[PDB]
Amino acid sequence: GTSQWLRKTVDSAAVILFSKTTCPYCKKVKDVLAEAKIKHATIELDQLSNGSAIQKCLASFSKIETVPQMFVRGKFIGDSQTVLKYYSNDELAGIVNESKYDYDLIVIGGGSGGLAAGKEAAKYGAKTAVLDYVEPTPIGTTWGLGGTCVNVGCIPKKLMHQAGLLSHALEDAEHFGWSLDRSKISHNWSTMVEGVQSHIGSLNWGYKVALRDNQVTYLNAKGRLISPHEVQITDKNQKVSTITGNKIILATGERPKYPEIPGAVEYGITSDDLFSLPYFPGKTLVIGASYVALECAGFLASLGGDVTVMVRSILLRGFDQQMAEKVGDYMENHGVKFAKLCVPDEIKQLKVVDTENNKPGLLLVKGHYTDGKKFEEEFETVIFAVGREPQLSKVLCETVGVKLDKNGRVVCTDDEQTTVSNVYAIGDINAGKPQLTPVAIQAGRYLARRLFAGATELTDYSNVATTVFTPLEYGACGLSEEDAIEKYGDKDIEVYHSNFKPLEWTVAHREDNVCYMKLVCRKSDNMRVLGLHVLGPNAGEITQGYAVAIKMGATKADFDRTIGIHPTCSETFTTLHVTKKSGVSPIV
Amino acid sequence: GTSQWLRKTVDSAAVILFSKTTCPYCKKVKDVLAEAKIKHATIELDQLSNGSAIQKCLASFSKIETVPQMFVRGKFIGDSQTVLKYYSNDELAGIVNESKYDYDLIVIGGGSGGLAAGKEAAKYGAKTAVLDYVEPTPIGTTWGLGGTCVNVGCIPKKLMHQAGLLSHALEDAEHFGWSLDRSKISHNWSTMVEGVQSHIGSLNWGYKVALRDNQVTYLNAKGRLISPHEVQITDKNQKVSTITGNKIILATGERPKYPEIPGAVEYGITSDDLFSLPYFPGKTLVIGASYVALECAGFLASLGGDVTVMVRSILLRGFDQQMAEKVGDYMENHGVKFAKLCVPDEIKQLKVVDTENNKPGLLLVKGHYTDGKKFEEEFETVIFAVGREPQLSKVLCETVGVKLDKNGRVVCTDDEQTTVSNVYAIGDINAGKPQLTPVAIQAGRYLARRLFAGATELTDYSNVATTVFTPLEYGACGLSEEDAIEKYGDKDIEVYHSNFKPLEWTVAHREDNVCYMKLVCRKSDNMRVLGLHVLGPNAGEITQGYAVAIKMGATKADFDRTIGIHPTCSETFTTLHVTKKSGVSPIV
Ligand SMILES: Cc1cc2nc3c(=O)[nH]c(=O)nc-3n(C[C@H](O)[C@H](O)[C@H](O)COP(=O)(O)OP(=O)(O)OC[C@H]3O[C@@H](n4cnc5c(N)ncnc54)[C@H](O)[C@@H]3O)c2cc1C
Ligand SMILES: Cc1cc2nc3c(=O)[nH]c(=O)nc-3n(C[C@H](O)[C@H](O)[C@H](O)COP(=O)(O)OP(=O)(O)OC[C@H]3O[C@@H](n4cnc5c(N)ncnc54)[C@H](O)[C@@H]3O)c2cc1C
Ligand SMILES: N[C@@H](CCC(=O)N[C@@H](CS)C(=O)NCC(=O)O)C(=O)O
Ligand SMILES: N[C@@H](CCC(=O)N[C@@H](CS)C(=O)NCC(=O)O)C(=O)O
Ligand SMILES: [Ca+2]
Ligand SMILES: [Ca+2]
Repeated sequence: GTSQWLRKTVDSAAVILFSKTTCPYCKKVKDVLAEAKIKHATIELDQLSNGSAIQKCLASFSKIETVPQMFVRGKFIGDSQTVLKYYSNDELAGIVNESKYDYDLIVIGGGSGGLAAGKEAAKYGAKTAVLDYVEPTPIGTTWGLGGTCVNVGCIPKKLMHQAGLLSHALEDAEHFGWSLDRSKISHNWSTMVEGVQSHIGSLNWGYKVALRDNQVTYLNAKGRLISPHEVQITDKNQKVSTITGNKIILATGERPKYPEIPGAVEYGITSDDLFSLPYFPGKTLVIGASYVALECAGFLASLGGDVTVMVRSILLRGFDQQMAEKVGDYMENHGVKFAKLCVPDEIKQLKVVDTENNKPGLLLVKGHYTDGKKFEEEFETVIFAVGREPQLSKVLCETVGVKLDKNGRVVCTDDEQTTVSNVYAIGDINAGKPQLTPVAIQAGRYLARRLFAGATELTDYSNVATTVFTPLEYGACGLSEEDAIEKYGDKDIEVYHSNFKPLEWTVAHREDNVCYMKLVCRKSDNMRVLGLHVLGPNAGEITQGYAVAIKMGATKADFDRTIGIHPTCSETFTTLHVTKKSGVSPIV
Repeated sequence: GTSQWLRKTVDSAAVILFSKTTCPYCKKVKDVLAEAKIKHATIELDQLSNGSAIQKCLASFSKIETVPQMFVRGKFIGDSQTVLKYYSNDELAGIVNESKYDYDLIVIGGGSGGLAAGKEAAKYGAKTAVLDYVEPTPIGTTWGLGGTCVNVGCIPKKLMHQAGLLSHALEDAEHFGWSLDRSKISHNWSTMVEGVQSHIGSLNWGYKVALRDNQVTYLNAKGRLISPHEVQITDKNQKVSTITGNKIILATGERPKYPEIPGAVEYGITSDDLFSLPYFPGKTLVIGASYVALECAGFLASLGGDVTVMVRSILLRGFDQQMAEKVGDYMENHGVKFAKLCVPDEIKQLKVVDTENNKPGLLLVKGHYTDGKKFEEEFETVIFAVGREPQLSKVLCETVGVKLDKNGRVVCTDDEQTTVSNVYAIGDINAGKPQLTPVAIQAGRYLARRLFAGATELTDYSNVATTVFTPLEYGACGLSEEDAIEKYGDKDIEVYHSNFKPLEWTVAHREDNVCYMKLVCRKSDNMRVLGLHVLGPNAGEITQGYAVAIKMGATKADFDRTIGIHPTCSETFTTLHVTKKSGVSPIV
């Protein structure tokens, strides 16, 4: 596979140097390029097992087998004397700049995946442009560079989650000896939002500075792929232009869905609006049962809010359903109200948002339960969390030939390639892939390395760990119990489980036998860990390390041999013994 | 090794049944034993690869090769018909009770290791006694069942640590929008102590109930091994008696050291006294630089205390010294004062503890710095944390023949056996072993299984993860950087590292570039992870999962391929790229 690898690498790399760590002529070229401020990829052949074979294969491209060999956009440009010739004649800058296209890479979308791909490509001398545009929500909310996670996703969600957790810290404080009057303590929504938004602002600015420092052209513009290599751009002044690029990365993400009911778009809000909302939501209805719905409902209740969640059928569809029930039970026990087996019919406005006192309006929500009984209740705020959708009709001309699935997501190969061979898709729009920030980032970085630095490594989308940041957090890595049983049969599945209690909860008088963990294992494969699940505080911190072990093919024996750290919650994974089949209670 | 294994198993097991899962005669015996309330170990031969060989070998003990075969204390007692014969004749209870000794196992020490070993042995029908006695501290402090971790160690330490962390949660709360008057908030030491001690009380009681429920004889008595099988006991009424046991487990732990200076024993306190201290310590001097010293100094400062730490030479000797410096730097930056290169000479009393108002006394501490300058300062409380020591002269007669090392710890084989073959040592007194609670527990449980259930599994003492619960926590698994370099040479070591910042610290306006992590790797062994180190909040929760991966022989590649969970602190381990040799700054 050496010949195939080199053919691909030479064809795709923007500026690449084939080198050896011990060669003085290679160092001379490296020093020249560094002085000339020419960024490039470097392949050290003496550090590869097939390095000798690569040298021989290079002759098919350069007619020489020696090092160094420099290539620019598919063409051999010279050995050490030749590169220094260009340098001494003021020709080098022009040569390493010659291109058929404006850019080696155009990234459409300045979110998690797009920024990661763009920055990484620039490192290897790919002339890169990143396009980002945020179409305003129906009520007019917009934000800066960084995409969903930075502005209206993971970052503000976790910060508001923390504000909520601090409510319970205030309660715990008394039991640990702290003297305070909780009856005189209140939360100010707008002060929290201002703090959150100040941090988001530093991230917006941070990414702009990063792109500048990486010599990436940032355009705050709407991009449209009109042919394989042509991107139509519309700027802030509505001026339309066309730029060209060799490789294109589609990383445009998704936006919240709205139910097709009267009043939904006019009066409801989504997560897009919530995180910069100038007024306190007040009495809130969340319509939906996604992790987004439950996370938002969760922190609103902890901030003292009157919160109701309207659930069509089940919670967290796709997630382990035992764990999902436990997540919901905790929320219900702590004041989140659930309108079960219930759907909305219409939203009517009873009061407009006060824009000078920053107070919410009032809405009438009409719906019905499956039993036929009517739902009719007043809420100050209605939040829709009924899923998210790609919007590639706004990004992609149909004549380009990029294939989309029934859901409107891009059908990709295992190296992120679309049906148009120079066009790639990463992040939430990549059909079938886990829709998470670190996945988008890994995909973008690994892709950029393959395109421009001769890397071979593909992104591994299997056993990607997750955490739902509900009031009691839920971390998971691998298969749900039901999926493992479906795949391998009940007779081949063993489940080890236990309740636990954080030491911190003892003095604080919190619940016994609520925090919970399980390992789903395959009996015939040396008790291989197929799935890990934990409900408890800091579940993300607990889960992460185990994801490495699971990647390596951890068995129950590996967990058993490892010694716990005491006192922690995570140590409970090291001493599990109660099986579900035994019928023994998991209580402690 | 089948013959050797069976010989050992038959010789050592108290009550054991050799069985097959498919055999109806085996089920009959199991049902008889369960009805008769006879606990026993069971070996299912059809579940072992060498099961057929074991059947043949059993004939050397029983003259039969069939299942079931029941053994009591080294003797074949019968097949299925024979066991049922004993049962129908009211003979079975007497037979399974026949013994040369009072107990199959006597555990001296009712702490982490001892309780774990005792409870586990009883499960397999070993007649077990657990002895525990707490010799009072010089000022008279004593406590209940459960040992060091439960009463004067991990448990109260972490709870007071949490009380300290809640101080900073109160600060963070304001930035997250919570309205409170911090100028009117104070901490009450005694209220905290009462809460902590209430939980310790439930653990004391919990362990007593557990021993009762496992049919373990608990004696609140001082034990002394006077011969291999004879233990002299002294009860609360000073009455002296002798009990006999087949196997003996020494699990007597350690107690705090005092420096040999005037006033030390009379006026100073240790961790033994601190966790139930009826008065607030007030202005405090901690003498020592162990994890105990720094943990205690740490939480006292967070509870608003005026705290000084006297350090002879370095912090956390034995731990990674870069990490140790970072731990100390954080503490110093947050108000813990350090008296560096300083030793104490004498403690003089200036005021006696007020026993009715629960207020501290006052002490004058005189010392000297290495530069010759005098140390003279008044403190309300002086705490010694200058190490811990075994006290086996109080437990062990010299004529028994149990070998101790220069430090007074028991020299053991890799299966915890002392130089007296029926006598074993576990926990802190086992020479050379990591002195941690889960280690003692694993050792005790695994030993009990080997002795009484035919297990082969040894305790793995390598790469045992740790966490120091200082104000900023420090988690580690594996080798320090300096130890890795010493072992393999600097040229074979690569260190990947990064600063990070908890998302929670952003809005709270806490430090950039203080939290830190590194992976110490071996270049020639596919970048094998030799050591993992993390400074940051919840470092124990972060570290634990990775300890499984390290046990399995994780490489840098395994970390790289694993996807992060966002937003967490732990995810930073999945994207490390900056090496120490490159000289690139780890700042973010
Ligand atoms: C409320 C919420 C909470 C979440 N929490 C987590 C979490 O805790 N952990 C986690 O891992 N994931 C979380 N996620 C998911 C995570 O946000 C996404 O997986 C990630 O942001 C996807 O990044 P992306 O690069 O694919 O697209 P995005 O981050 O959405 O970026 C795409 C960008 O491209 C822009 N764009 C669209 N069309 C064009 C165009 N025509 N021209 C130019 N620009 C365009 C978009 O406006 C956007 O700025 C959360 C999501 C939500 C909604
Ligand atoms: C302040 C402090 C904090 C710590 N924090 C942690 C931590 O966070 N995590 C961690 O893993 N480890 C921690 N440790 C260490 C941990 O406590 C010990 O490793 C563990 O308790 C050792 O248990 P053990 O069974 O060996 O002995 P112990 O728990 O000490 O139990 C021995 C018992 O035997 C009794 N005894 C002694 N002599 C006799 C006799 N002659 N007859 C009858 N009984 C006798 C003793 O009084 C004691 O009750 C901490 C230790 C200290 C001091
Ligand atoms: N004339 C060549 C010099 C090539 C050369 O002398 N390089 C040596 C390494 S120092 C080489 O490639 N030798 C053969 C090999 O390494 O296999 C140039 O200017 O680049
Ligand atoms: N007489 C024996 C019965 C032994 C017997 O029939 N057991 C069968 C299993 S059901 C057996 O050991 N067969 C030989 C084997 O399993 O290898 C007893 O009372 O224990
Ligand atoms: Ca274990
Ligand atoms: Ca990774």
